Amino acid sequence: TEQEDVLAKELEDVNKWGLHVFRIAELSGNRPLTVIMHTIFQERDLLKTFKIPVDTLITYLMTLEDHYHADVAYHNNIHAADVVQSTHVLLSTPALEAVFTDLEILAAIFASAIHDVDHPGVSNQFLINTNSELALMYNDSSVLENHHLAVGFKLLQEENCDIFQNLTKKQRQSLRKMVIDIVLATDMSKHMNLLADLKTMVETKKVTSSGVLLLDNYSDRIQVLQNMVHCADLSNPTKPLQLYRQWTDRIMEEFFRQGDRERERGMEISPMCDKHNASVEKSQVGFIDYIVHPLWETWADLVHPDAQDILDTLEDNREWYQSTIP
Amino acid sequence: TEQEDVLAKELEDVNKWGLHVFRIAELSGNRPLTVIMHTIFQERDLLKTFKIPVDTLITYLMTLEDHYHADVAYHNNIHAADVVQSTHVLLSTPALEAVFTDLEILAAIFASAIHDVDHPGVSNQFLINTNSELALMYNDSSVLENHHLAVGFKLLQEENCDIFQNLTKKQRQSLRKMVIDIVLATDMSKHMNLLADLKTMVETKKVTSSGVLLLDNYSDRIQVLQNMVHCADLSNPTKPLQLYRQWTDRIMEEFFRQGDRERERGMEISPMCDKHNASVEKSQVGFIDYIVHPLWETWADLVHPDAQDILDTLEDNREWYQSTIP
Ligand SMILES: CCc1oc2ccccc2c1C(=O)c1cc(Br)c(O)c(Br)c1
Ligand SMILES: CCc1oc2ccccc2c1C(=O)c1cc(Br)c(O)c(Br)c1
Ligand SMILES: [Mg+2]
Ligand SMILES: [Mg+2]
Ligand SMILES: [Zn+2]
Ligand SMILES: [Zn+2]
Repeated sequence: TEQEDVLAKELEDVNKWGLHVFRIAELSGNRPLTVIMHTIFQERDLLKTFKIPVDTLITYLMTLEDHYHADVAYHNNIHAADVVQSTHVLLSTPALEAVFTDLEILAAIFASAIHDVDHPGVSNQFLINTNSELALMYNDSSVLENHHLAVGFKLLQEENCDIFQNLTKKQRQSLRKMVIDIVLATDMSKHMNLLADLKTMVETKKVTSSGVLLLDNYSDRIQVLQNMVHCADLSNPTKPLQLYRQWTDRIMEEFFRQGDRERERGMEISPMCDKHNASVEKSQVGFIDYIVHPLWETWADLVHPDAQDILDTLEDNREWYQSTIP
Repeated sequence: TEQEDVLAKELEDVNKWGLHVFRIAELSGNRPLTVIMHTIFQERDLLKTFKIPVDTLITYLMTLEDHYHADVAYHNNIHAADVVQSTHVLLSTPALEAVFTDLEILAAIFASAIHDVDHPGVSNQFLINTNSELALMYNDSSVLENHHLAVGFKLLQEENCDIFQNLTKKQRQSLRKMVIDIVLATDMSKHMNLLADLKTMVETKKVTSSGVLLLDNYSDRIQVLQNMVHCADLSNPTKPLQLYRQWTDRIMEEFFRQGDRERERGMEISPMCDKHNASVEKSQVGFIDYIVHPLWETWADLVHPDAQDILDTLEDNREWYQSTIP
């Protein structure tokens, strides 16, 4: 039973950027989402604040984890655990201390946990172009993200899975709306608009006397939580390289498998999905330069200087992937 | 068998506001959606422009009509026909003569036919507040309208129902996007924004010297079609009084039935849904004053003055309903 002692020792880094999430996945018996969510809920005293029975929390978490696909290389329960833990660290940043309520914290962590549930390993555009049942259900609009939300909420109805059973009716209504707004913002088709609003908030930033962010309306509060979970979703290149490279190996396997399906169907191969003509290194550099660095540099400005070490690791990782090209 | 010749002479005025849809409904064996769509398809020469096997048109329209509930007093197949024919007439507006292409004409017409399919007779807010499966599926966002679209498209996958089988893949993709954008605009939560975009467009109206409208970008074009089918959706108070009064008796039955369900479940009663405290007549005047007339007067200005007759009839029916108030 000393393996549980090793897992508990690793869980002490749950407040740290760069958690060994793949080792925790191994040490916990492929339950990184459950043990990391449980650990975070204890750390933030969320089981007592919202009167969540321990058995119900574990039962939902194991059920939610179950509905991530173990046979998809990237969008699986490890990624969900990683986004959960990354959002947890971002919530603890000094520029946001006491800024969000316990319900908003609960919503952002819950949203992170469910944000990719039941992901089949193919993109929205693939599901649209192949006339999938999901794209038909959701009228080609945020197809996956609507599905993730629907599954995440529906699993609360399985027996002893309603972790929100002791929230008031107004608490559940408020949380549900916030979770929906947050997970829908993980659709990359919303990235440019989400970042434009984040830049506007940085340019017009307001700070209280305590030194923390001033967010006095739902629109600004939910936009920060949306971008926070979005940043955590796109946090792989900001992590220590040995973690970043495994995430890159995993997403490229998922892309190549999609491209092979686009080839078996006589379709145009999606960018970076043709394993016969893809540059993994050049795609990561372009992903950082055009998407990840603009986002994280903007977030770093919002919480300046709390995120400087994360931004430094991103720029180091970009310099490294660049060096592998020549 | 004398009804078919009776059914024939009513359809002759399919190009006129005030079609005897209820007579057409009864004269057709409760199949007004089928016979009104077909008559309009022949009038606008749509079966030849898009190569649609007329037998496939009938098989889908009957399948589509069957998925409208027979036990709902308003949101059924008769409403679906009336919106179709009203949209058809708004398309023949002189200031909009050939402004929209053939595919954009087919888009607004097909969208009208499916825009309320499988409606359960209760509102989005009822479905949301009762934790319905529909609201769970669609994350409380345009619940009914997303469903209408999903059903209307799903039925095309039935035997000999793909009425768009001979459209090019680009035509089908363009038709799908416009149908979605149009039916989603029938959600009343989008009314004010839709009206506002109609307000700003009026202030920036650019026309010929024969007066007709000039729409260049897709955004301006789709907004006109959205506000058009929305205008047809809310065209009851602009019809002849005998038609308007029948639609009012039906929608108030549907409202009262929802309010009774809101009571036997113990929830707050939606406005105008409490039969023990409803003023049907006052509700109609207020519905015209705050929703129907501001929409149709903004529409009239954009089409100055081809909608003066519709605007006059609406003001007449508003005056009559007001007179019914003691
Ligand atoms: C669309 C542009 C883009 O190009 C890449 C190349 C490598 C890795 C990620 C990306 C990427 C993303 O923004 C992205 C974001 C999310 Br969220 C995903 O779930 C996936 Br999949 C991809
Ligand atoms: C929300 C205010 C309102 O009050 C009314 C009173 C009588 C009739 C219609 C309405 C009405 C609508 O806007 C409306 C619009 C559509 Br579309 C419907 O499918 C239904 Br149902 C109602
Ligand atoms: Mg996702
Ligand atoms: Mg409707
Ligand atoms: Zn993700
Ligand atoms: Zn309608």
